[PDB]
Amino acid sequence: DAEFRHDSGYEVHHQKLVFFAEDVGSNKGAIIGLMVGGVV
Amino acid sequence: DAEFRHDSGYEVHHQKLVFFAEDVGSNKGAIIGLMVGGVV
Amino acid sequence: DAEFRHDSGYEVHHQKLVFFAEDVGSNKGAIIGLMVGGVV
Amino acid sequence: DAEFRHDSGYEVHHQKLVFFAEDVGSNKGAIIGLMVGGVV
Amino acid sequence: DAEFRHDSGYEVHHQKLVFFAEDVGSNKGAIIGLMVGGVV
Amino acid sequence: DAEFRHDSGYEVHHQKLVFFAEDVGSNKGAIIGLMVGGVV
Amino acid sequence: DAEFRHDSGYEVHHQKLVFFAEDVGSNKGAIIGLMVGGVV
Amino acid sequence: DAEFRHDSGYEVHHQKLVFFAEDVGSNKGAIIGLMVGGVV
Amino acid sequence: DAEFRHDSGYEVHHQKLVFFAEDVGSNKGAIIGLMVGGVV
Amino acid sequence: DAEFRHDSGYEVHHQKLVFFAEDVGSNKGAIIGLMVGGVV
Repeated sequence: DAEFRHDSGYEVHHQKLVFFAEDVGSNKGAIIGLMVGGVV
Repeated sequence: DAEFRHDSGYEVHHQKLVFFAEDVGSNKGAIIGLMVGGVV
Repeated sequence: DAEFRHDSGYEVHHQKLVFFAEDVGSNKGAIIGLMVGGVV
Repeated sequence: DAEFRHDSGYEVHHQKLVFFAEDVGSNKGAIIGLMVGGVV
Repeated sequence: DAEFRHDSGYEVHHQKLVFFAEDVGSNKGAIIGLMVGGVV
Repeated sequence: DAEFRHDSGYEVHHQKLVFFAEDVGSNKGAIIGLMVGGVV
Repeated sequence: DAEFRHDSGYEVHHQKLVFFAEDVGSNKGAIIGLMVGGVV
Repeated sequence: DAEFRHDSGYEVHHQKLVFFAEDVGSNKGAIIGLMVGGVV
Repeated sequence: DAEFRHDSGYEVHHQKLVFFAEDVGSNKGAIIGLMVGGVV
Repeated sequence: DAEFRHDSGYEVHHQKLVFFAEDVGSNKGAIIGLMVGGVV
């Protein structure tokens, strides 16, 4: 007469989570404040 | 007469989550504040 | 006379979620504040 | 005389969700504040 | 005399949801504030 | 018998030019790619 | 018999130019790629 | 009989140029790639 | 009979140029790649 | 009969140039790659 209970508040089996973040907030391109040329 | 209960508030089986973020807030292109040329 | 109960408030089986975000808020193209040329 | 109950408030089987966001709020094209040329 | 009950408030089987957003709020084309040329 | 010539190809006297660009291509308001809620 | 010539190809006197660019290509407001909530 | 010539190809007198660029390409507001909450 | 010539290819007198660039390409606001919370 | 010539290819008198760049490419605000919380 075994109860054979399984009682888990959270059960996770076989779960894969991948989180990928690439290039958040990054300057691969040039940023120039000012360019001044040829000023007389 | 086994009860054979399974009682889990959350059960997850075989779940894959992929979160990908690419290039959030990023400057691959050029940003220029000002360009001034040829000023006499 | 086994009860054979399954009692899970949330059951998930075989669920795949993919979230992809690409290029949120990103400057691949050029942004220029001002361009001034040829001013006499 | 088994009850054989299945009692899950939410049951999900075999669900795939894909969320894709591309180019939200992004400047692939040029933005120029002003261009002034040839001013005498 | 098994009851054989299935009692799930929400049951989902085999559901695929795809949400795609492309180019929300994005400037692939040029935006220019002003262009002034040839002013004497 | 002074000639008293003034010969200037371009003459500018007392000229003020103001160019103002405000908020070109800018997101003061929120942009959201997708909002998904309450999905079972 | 003085010639008293003035001969300048470009003459500028008293010229003020102000160029102002504000908030070109800028995110003061929030941009969100996706928001997902409450997904079972 | 003095010639008294003035011969300058470009003459500039009393010229003030102000160029101001503010907040080009800048994120004062929040940018989020994805927000996921409450996923079971 | 003095010639009294002035012959300067470029003459500049009394010229003030101010170039100001503020906050080009800058993140005063938060940028987050992903936020995931409450995932079971 | 003095010639009294002044012959300067570029003449600059009394010129002040101020160039100011502030906060080009700078993170005063927080940037986070990912935040994950509460994952079971």
